[PDB]
Amino acid sequence: SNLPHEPEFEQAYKELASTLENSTLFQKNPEYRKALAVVSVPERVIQFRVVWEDDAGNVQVNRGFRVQFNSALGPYKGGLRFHPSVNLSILKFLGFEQIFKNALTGLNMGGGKGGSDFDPKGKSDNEIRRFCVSFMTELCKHIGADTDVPAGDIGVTGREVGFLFGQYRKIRNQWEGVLTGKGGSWGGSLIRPEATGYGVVYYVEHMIAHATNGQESFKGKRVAISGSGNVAQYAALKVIELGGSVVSLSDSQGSLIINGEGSFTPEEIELIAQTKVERKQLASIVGAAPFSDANKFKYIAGARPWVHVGKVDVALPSATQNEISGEEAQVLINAGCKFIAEGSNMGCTQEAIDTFEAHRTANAGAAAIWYAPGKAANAGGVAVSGLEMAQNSARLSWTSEEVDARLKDIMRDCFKNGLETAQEYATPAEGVLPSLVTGSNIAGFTKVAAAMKDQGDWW
Amino acid sequence: SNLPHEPEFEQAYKELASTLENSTLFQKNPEYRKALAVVSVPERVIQFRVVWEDDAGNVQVNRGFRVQFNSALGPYKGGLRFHPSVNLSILKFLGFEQIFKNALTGLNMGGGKGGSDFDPKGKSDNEIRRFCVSFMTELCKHIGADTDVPAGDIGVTGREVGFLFGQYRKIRNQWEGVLTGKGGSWGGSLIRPEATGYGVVYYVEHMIAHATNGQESFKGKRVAISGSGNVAQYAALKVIELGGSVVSLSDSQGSLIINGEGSFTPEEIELIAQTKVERKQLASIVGAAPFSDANKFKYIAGARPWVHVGKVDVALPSATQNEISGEEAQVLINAGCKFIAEGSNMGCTQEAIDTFEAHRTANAGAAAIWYAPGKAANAGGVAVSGLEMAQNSARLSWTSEEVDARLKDIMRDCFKNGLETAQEYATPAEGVLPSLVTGSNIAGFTKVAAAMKDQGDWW
Amino acid sequence: SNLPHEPEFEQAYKELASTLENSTLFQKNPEYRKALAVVSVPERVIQFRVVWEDDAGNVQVNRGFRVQFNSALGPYKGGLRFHPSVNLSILKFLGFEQIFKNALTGLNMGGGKGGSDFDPKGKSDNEIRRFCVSFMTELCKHIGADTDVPAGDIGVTGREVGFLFGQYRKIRNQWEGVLTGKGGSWGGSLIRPEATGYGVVYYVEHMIAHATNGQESFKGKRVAISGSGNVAQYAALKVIELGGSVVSLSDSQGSLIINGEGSFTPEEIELIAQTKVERKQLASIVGAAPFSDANKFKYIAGARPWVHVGKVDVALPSATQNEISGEEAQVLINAGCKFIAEGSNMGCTQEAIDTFEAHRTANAGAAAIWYAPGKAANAGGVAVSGLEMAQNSARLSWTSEEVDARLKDIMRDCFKNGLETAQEYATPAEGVLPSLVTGSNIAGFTKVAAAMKDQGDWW
Ligand SMILES: NC(=O)C1=CN([C@@H]2O[C@H](COP(=O)(O)OP(=O)(O)OC[C@H]3O[C@@H](n4cnc5c(N)ncnc54)[C@H](OP(=O)(O)O)[C@@H]3O)[C@@H](O)[C@H]2O)C=CC1
Ligand SMILES: NC(=O)C1=CN([C@@H]2O[C@H](COP(=O)(O)OP(=O)(O)OC[C@H]3O[C@@H](n4cnc5c(N)ncnc54)[C@H](OP(=O)(O)O)[C@@H]3O)[C@@H](O)[C@H]2O)C=CC1
Ligand SMILES: NC(=O)C1=CN([C@@H]2O[C@H](COP(=O)(O)OP(=O)(O)OC[C@H]3O[C@@H](n4cnc5c(N)ncnc54)[C@H](OP(=O)(O)O)[C@@H]3O)[C@@H](O)[C@H]2O)C=CC1
Ligand SMILES: O=C(O)c1cccc(C(=O)O)c1
Ligand SMILES: O=C(O)c1cccc(C(=O)O)c1
Ligand SMILES: O=C(O)c1cccc(C(=O)O)c1
Repeated sequence: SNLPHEPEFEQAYKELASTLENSTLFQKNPEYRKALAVVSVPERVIQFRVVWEDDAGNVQVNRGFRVQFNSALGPYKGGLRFHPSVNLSILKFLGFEQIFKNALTGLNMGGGKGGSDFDPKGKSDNEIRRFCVSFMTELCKHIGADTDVPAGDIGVTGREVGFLFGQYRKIRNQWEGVLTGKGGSWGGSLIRPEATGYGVVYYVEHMIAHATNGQESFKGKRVAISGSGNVAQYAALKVIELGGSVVSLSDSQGSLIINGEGSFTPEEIELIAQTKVERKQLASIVGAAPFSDANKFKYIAGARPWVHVGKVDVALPSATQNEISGEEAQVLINAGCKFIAEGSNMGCTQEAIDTFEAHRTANAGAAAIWYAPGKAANAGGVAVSGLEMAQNSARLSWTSEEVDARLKDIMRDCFKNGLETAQEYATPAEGVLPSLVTGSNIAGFTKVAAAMKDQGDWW
Repeated sequence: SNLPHEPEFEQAYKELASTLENSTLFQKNPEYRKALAVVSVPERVIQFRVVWEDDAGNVQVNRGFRVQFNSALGPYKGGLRFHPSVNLSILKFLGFEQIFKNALTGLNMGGGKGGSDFDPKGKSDNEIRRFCVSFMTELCKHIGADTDVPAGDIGVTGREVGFLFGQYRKIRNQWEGVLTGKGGSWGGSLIRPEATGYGVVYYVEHMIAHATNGQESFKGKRVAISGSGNVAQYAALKVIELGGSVVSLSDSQGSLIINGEGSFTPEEIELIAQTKVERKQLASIVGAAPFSDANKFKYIAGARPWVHVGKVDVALPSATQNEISGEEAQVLINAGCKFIAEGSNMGCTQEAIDTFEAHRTANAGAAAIWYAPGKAANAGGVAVSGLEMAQNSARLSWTSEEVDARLKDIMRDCFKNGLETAQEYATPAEGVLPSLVTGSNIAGFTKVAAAMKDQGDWW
Repeated sequence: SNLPHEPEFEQAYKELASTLENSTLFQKNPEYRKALAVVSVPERVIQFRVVWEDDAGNVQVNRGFRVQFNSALGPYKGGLRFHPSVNLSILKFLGFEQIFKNALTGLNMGGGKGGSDFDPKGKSDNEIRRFCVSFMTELCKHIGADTDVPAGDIGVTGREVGFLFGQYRKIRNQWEGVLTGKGGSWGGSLIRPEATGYGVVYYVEHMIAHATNGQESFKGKRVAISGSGNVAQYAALKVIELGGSVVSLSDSQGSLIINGEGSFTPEEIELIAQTKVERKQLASIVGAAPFSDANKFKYIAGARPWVHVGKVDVALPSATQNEISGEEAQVLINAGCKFIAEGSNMGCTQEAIDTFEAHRTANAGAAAIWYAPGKAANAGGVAVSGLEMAQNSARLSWTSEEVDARLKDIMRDCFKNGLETAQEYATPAEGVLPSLVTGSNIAGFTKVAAAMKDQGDWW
């Protein structure tokens, strides 16, 4: 009767719900409508005040959150976002998505998300430390290795994970896998930094192989990426390793595009990584080598990369939600883009999704642009967090090769599940690619819904 | 301003600190001096009264301790010592060492140590049971499988571990890996009894192979060992298995030396083991066969074995701290000893260490006596305890061969790390052996210090 | 066998033990020797590292302690001392005393003591806040309204209690009487600030009334006080209210003596109170009015007040332990002092006590100087803390008059108990005053010892 407006959450919900309705799911099992009503209300939300001291001795106040959305498949799992936009609506969209993403990994992880409106930009490392100490002082009451296992989303790196982990141990007096994205000597997993970007690229490899009947791969393709943080960096590295070209990165202030044919180099990605560790903008490094080379790089203030990259074969938005508009989607199609996968959560606007999906239904086979939703394509991060949990519970670390192999198998299974599910419940016209968004949504949702029923959450 | 004098702890600290100062560590990273000040104050110490009833019905009072020194790398881990010398100073030296030893294993274990001034000698098994029951009644508030995992050091065998484990389960109502050194049917690990002695010998094998360019091994070498408990027994067995000769054992009342050329036999080690299970002295068994054979054995009351064994190639003090004096170190050098490794914690006096290290810097290659500190060489015990924890968390036991293989890999990695670290930070003159004490200390310390920084313990 | 030297604790123990031996206690009940051995080993001690951030952003490290000595009569109870001298020995002397003091109040409070070597002098309020936050972050694991209830001893005021209480609530998520000395709006008791000083004076009133057969009182008497903190301030105020003269106060840097006949005024005590709130020395206020008036005040740097006050009738050391030497005791006797009561814990050296007691046995009636130990005379503070606990458990505050009346009854009962106990177990020669130190010690000890036996601590 009197619920507040939560636009981001409503967007995520509406897209999921629409894909479920536009299938035979509720014809065969109309009772699953009850599951949808129940699943869409989070099990628990904690909000709390975070008072912390700045370097001048002043009192500062921020808001802390943890949404514990669903635990049918496992303990709550998902990142912490420290960004000035953060509110309950955003964290609910993220936590809702997380439920179904986690289901697609095949691991036992429920969905959650948290964070704060604290803005790490402009803060000293000391200020970030004090903030994390205050934040976890409250959060540690509500989380635990078999309860809720956070990690780092936007604004939360290994640095923040460390300060958070330290304070948890201090209060709780237990050394356990309560956070993932931990450091190598204190319970971290090899491949976790790489996991999301690598996984997105692994997933798109299956998309390319399927759409082109094994004729094409990333070798020789031009890939536009947005963001320049954890997901963007490692997606870029994997593309390069597979012989593809990375033709854009961006941040909140502008885009850094490759001028003509060519690619970001691993060395350049490393320099950008070090800049971002220091919480600096791409704009701050384009006045010196190598990024001042105007024949290789064009910095465009205030722009997203999509309309400025020219011809592209693959688009991997890897920054933030709603970062590909309807217009930009049409431009990418016109630029020859045949593959778009979300590194970022809810990276595409609804207008963009509708554009990509309309295009898929109008164009046979490899002529279609194929859209993969984040809950499928970006699941590598949380999957590898699941493996970090597994390693922590075994008290033994695995090799890079072991973790990467499992990650590859998970991304393959996720792709196949979404493809086959779409084929069965939302069968496309002959020659048309099945909807990976529809298939992924149905596959994630039904697994969760049935587990919920088994456990008496609904009946 | 008004801190008490803790001689053993101060000794351990001073030796660590000196080795760090005599390197390039603080030239490259002077901030690590802050880490040293923080790490050297234990996170937590619990002391408690232990009232227990003797077989006559009398009230008896002893003191109980658990030092929880550092948890950056994992839950607190280290043994319990029941010996009349026990006090906070001793347990702090042991727990401080434990931090860096544990770091060298590559497993996620923090450093701790505890115990009591209770003297098991002269007690009935019933008295030991009542004492352990009382002791754990308090200790169980402070320990746990993800918090602090004790085990048996001097005076604490599988018998005491059993009584302790029983009482923990009774109160806490959890069956978990809270202690290691457990029995085979109730969560123990194969190879744990053997682990420390085997590991010391494994480590020395790498020392011999490196110093002699693969030309020598334990085959044909004469090895003087002190103590006759868990570490000494299994070190002796491994030496014998590798074709070496064990020419001494000792206890608190005297030494039992091999008279001439020859060795303790596995059968004789077993008889000594059974004597020690009964808490009897070596002096009590030399009046009968086989130990009354004066052509094989000489019992020397009140003596350590070092000056009485004649020519020796390897010395493995395996009893207690400060059991090789400056004089005894010179005698071992004069007797041709080229390898000395601590089975016992802080087995060498500082005078001994200085003598061994001066000798190493004065003599090229295989001419030097090479000293390996306990934190490197005796780490096999705690390593295998880590694997017992891993097995308990998996709910499945491993084979003897699996545990032993991992132990071998751990001792190899520990040796290599200490060797290469010494080579990099405290580079010896050409032809001179790198300092394993310096390398081990730097390698353990930096790993802990950096994890502490990551977790906000210092900044 | 290998226990560390704890001089202050040994002093407290030896004096108690001597008074018990010099009585008929162990003739009638020799089994109580067993009780003494058990009671003298603390039930539990927690020590912990306290890392805190100074105003420059530097890491600082101090040591934290809580001695939980005895809980036969109630939850552990006693103050926190923040002073650079603090170590385990000091806190054990204090906690040991606390057991028997608490027993004499008639309330259900066990004995404990804690604190830190942190020195509040030279720190900002912000630094003190950060220190208290860090300190309680660990201490809150070990204390609670029905477990252990600390409060403020030397260096710990209502300010520090507030910061400590805040952090406890933050972590533990319980609002309860875990600390006493709390503020008026957040669970404090009327009369708690006044309690110790008032109580000392109340107790001495009974001493005067008894020794002089009701002929004298505080009216017209000259009272030398040491210290200028909580105990000294309110002892001074009560003396003034009863028509006595306060002729000295002191701090760690010197004494401020009344020059001739006259008294500190309540207004002057208030100014000194405000100076001490700011953590400043008496030396800093003698350069201005009213304390620059050399006809009223003499400031003597580096001196205790005892030899500089001339003729005095009552001495109330109210600063710290061992602050009246053997010499100073003889001087006070020579100055006509007939009443000495410890505001401070273990205020008198053993030499002083022996001097006062020898004098009592050599001089009949009112000719003797009468010594009252702190465990009797300074018990008003902890008694009123007991009433603060009672008020917190009732969820209702009492009036100033209610609390003060109970305090008066408690001090009367304590005096009577010590007097009558001395009369029964250590009967003085006819005309000689009974030993209040002996009587107080026996009365406190037997109550605790018998409760311990009832509860199975010894048998
Ligand atoms: N890390 C992981 O494992 C997972 C991440 N994701 C999602 O990937 C995306 C990126 O996360 P991640 O790389 O880890 O985060 P990072 O903080 O490391 O990087 C985020 C990047 O996106 C930019 N960005 C963030 N918010 C905005 C915004 N409101 N407007 C414009 N630009 C913005 C940032 O620019 P700037 O520096 O200027 O602010 C930065 O370049 C997110 O949507 C995240 O939820 C999905 C699955 C796993
Ligand atoms: N057990 C393990 O896994 C580990 C042990 N260590 C260290 O190895 C050493 C031996 O431990 P462990 O074998 O397990 O213990 P045990 O109790 O099984 O045996 C100890 C041996 O050393 C003698 N000993 C102990 N204390 C003294 C003392 N003050 N003076 C003279 N002799 C003494 C004992 O003689 P007696 O019987 O007469 O008292 C006994 O022979 C210790 O320093 C221990 O800390 C190091 C790493 C792992
Ligand atoms: N507060 C209470 O309710 C109780 C207190 N006590 C005892 O009363 C005595 C005073 O405590 P309290 O008034 O509360 O504490 P405060 O900190 O308020 O005042 C302590 C006074 O004693 C001085 N002082 C403290 N330590 C030393 C030292 N080593 N050497 C010289 N002077 C020193 C201080 O001088 P400066 O400022 O220069 O350091 C100050 O004037 C202590 O012995 C305490 O244990 C006994 C029963 C109850
Ligand atoms: O649980 C995680 O490791 C994690 C961290 C950051 C983002 C995500 C996500 O799936 O969006 C998960
Ligand atoms: O943790 C252990 O298993 C243990 C037991 C005895 C000694 C030691 C040690 O490293 O000294 C560890
Ligand atoms: O428990 C208390 O309130 C307290 C505070 C300060 C000192 C004392 C004491 O008895 O010495 C008690």
